[PDB]
Amino acid sequence: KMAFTLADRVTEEMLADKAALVVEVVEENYHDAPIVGIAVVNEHGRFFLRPETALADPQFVAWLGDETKKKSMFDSKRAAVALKWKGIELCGVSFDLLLAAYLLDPAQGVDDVAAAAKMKQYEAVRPDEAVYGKGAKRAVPDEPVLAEHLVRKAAAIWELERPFLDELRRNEQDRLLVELEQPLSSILAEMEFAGVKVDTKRLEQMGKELAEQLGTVEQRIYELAGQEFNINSPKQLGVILFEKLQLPVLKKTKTGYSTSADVLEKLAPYHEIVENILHYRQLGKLQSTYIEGLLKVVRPATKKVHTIFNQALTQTGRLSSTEPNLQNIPIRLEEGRKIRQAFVPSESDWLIFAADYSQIELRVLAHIAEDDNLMEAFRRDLDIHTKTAMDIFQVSEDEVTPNMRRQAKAVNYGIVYGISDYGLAQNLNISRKEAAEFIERYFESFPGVKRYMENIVQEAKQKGYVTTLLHRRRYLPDITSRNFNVRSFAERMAMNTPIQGSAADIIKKAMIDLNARLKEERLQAHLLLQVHDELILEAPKEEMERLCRLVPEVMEQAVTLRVPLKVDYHYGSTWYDAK
DNA sequence: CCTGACTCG
DNA sequence: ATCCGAGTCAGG
Ligand SMILES: Nc1nc2c(ncn2[C@H]2CC[C@@H](COP(=O)(O)OP(=O)(O)OP(=O)(O)O)O2)c(=O)[nH]1
Ligand SMILES: [Mg+2]
Repeated sequence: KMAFTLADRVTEEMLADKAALVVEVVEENYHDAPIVGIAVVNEHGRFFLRPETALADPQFVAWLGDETKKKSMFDSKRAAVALKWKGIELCGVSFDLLLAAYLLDPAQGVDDVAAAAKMKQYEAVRPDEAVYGKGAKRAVPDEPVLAEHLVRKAAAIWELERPFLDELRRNEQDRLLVELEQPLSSILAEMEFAGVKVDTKRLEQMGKELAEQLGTVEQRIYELAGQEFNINSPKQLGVILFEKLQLPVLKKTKTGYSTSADVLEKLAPYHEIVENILHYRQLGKLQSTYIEGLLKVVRPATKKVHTIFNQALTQTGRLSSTEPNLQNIPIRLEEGRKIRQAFVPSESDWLIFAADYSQIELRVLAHIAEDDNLMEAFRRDLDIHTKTAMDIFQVSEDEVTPNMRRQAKAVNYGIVYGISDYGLAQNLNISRKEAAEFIERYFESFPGVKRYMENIVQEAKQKGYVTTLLHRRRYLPDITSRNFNVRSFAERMAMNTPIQGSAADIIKKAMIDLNARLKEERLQAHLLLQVHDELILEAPKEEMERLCRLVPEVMEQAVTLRVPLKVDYHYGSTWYDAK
């Protein structure tokens, strides 16, 4: 049905200046993964190329790297990074169908071309899973079957571009695609390929010392319990706590007794064993995930880890980070924080530089809600996380520890994003009446925030979606639901999404601005990671002074709000020391 | 394979 | 019933 040339060699007509390009990587983690086939669709026709042929062809490599030869693709970051591992530069990506679909509707969870095509009732292409299979059965099919699939995906991209661009334009999201998400994709590609260097000697020694400590804590828990059991089994643990030891049952889930951290903390007045168990479960996660799990994914020759930043996953416009997740490295407890000493610069005499937006969603909220009490607190450079702390612990602005401030930060965001008196009461282990009284006084200090949250909920019910500063959108069909729980969740998404998503928009723009700046000043410094409202770079020790001005500046100037954006920063010999 | 742990923003 | 957004892991 669909005619294409199964080419044995690259020809001139394949190198047109506009094309849909497919560079197929079957493995989910595309780092150093095989490219199994290439397809090109342009004005002159449809072509399948063998990677061995095409990627060793100097005209084709030239064309890939030519920014004036425009390519339309699906998930160009995947292709760009796979090509980098093949030592080939990909330039000229002008349209990314994945990112287009994601902006039109993040809820569709589009993750292959077929799923994007479905959005415009385009059905002349198969889902990847149907072609490659799943799990132990996953495999590249016979060449003619593979070639047709890749060509059909290219043909789909070729035909779907205008219809997607048109709809994006109708939604005012065209610039969000072309000026924000697509340039960010190339930047993330650079960051993933660069990777972050790991001190495996240090990590392995931490691991050995952690194993000894675990055994010690383990034995202590068995002594306290009067029995050996699997502490890492909530089921077995529940039997020990609520049957053998007869501690009060505070919560159940569908599977049985809850042994959540919140529940165990509340049981501390009944038996000291619950504090030891909380400690054990923390240490065990450090070992399984941040020592063993991390060492498993280190590339042994370079000692680097290469995360994948999923740019088309979260419902709010944030990135996520996978395999490994480098956006959830411990920091809150010193015991875990020490893992960060194993993340080091990739060159000698280089340093890690970390910058963090201050009270970021509180600033964005002030701007969007136009709450005058709040817009003012930032014009007076107040720290609302700390003030809240002083209040909930009756402790004053000098005595507030980082930990207390951390807790207050969850209270602040909790309240603005719709926590109930019950939730705040369970969170601070205080009485519900007191919690309710606190929420009351909070919205008295910031009446505009309260008005904004009431108004954005009604607007969501009327329109069926909410939007961010740069026109990112989330649909919320459930919000007019007759069901209280379903409706309630949707209402709180209406309160939170515009704010968290606007904050995502901002740091994304900041990353693009920051890179352009690094280049024009010919600095060696480059981004390693983004952590939602943090940017982490590495650079020669001599560029620290310049970065101390460049980075906070670019991040603060990414957008202009009705309040000051404020960025905190540090650098040091390891990520840990960048404090 | 999911659930409930722990981790982060 | 009860702030929001994420990922990985051991146990089952
Ligand atoms: N709904 C919600 N969002 C949170 C919570 N913690 C963090 N976030 C979101 C909101 C802020 C954003 C950044 O995290 P941070 O810890 O840096 O919070 P921050 O407000 O910027 O504080 P800081 O001034 O210390 O940098 O991520 C939380 O407990 N609930
Ligand atoms: Mg911050």
